[PDB]
Amino acid sequence: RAMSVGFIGAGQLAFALAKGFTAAGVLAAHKIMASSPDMDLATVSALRKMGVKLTPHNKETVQHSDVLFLAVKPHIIPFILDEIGADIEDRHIVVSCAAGVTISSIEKKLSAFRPAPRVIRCMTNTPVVVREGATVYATGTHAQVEDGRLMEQLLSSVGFCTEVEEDLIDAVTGLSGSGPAYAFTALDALADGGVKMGLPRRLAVRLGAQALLGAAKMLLHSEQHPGQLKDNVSSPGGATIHALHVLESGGFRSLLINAVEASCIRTRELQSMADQE
Repeated sequence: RAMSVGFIGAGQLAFALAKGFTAAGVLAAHKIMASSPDMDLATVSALRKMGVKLTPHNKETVQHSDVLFLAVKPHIIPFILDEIGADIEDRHIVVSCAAGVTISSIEKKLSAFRPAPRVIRCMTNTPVVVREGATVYATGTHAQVEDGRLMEQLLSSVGFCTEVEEDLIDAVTGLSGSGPAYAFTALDALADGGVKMGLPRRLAVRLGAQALLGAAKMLLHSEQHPGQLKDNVSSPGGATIHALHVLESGGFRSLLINAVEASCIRTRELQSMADQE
C-alpha cells in the first residue's frame, strides 16, 4: 500500500503496464518510475504526459521502487543485473518480463550481490493497457508466498494471472504473448475484406473487432469448446460454414500453429543463445 513501482525499461510494455495500472486505480502515475536510456518520443514522451517519473538513470529507479520491473530487451537484461545487482536491497521484488530470459540466469549472477534476492519471471502482453492483457508468472527460489500474492494481485488488476512452472512460459509467450499481434493482422485483413464488400473502413474495422471480442467472451464464460460454438453459428445452409470452407482450404488453423510454434521456438533460441555467448 505504501508500495511504489518502477520499470528500468519503458518502450511499449512499460507504457502498457504503466497505463493499465494507473487506469486500474491501483498505484498512481506519480508514484511510479522508469528509465529512458536515450528517449523514444512515443513511449517516453507519452508517459511524460501520463504522469510517471522518468529518469535517465535506471538506478534512481531501483531506489524509488519497492517492486521492480525489468522491461528490457532479452540481451540487455544481463548488462543491467550487473549495473544494479549491488543497488538491490532486500525490501523489493524483481519481476523480469524479458522474453525467454530465465530466473536462474538472473538470480545466479544477480545474487553475486545479495544472499537471497527475490525475483519472479513474468509474461504479459500489450492489451494490459486496458484490463485484458494475459499474464503469467513463475516464482523464483528466494520467493516467499506474500510476493506471489502481490504479483498475482497486482496483475489481476490489469487482466488475467496465474502461476506457471517457468518452462511452460516459452510456449505461453507464443500464444498469449504474441497473440495480440496475430489478432491485429486478423482484423486489418477483415477490415479490408469487409471493405471489399462495400462496407466502409471505420465500419468494417470496428465490427470485425466487435466480432472477435464477442467470440472471446463466449469461449471464456463456458467450456463449450471452440469447435462446438462453431457449430452453433453455422446454419446448415451457408454464409458462415461457407466462409469456413475457404479458411479450412487455405490451412487457416495451420498458419496459426506455425505462428505459435515459431513464436515459441524463437523465444527458446534467444535465451538458449544468451546462455553461452
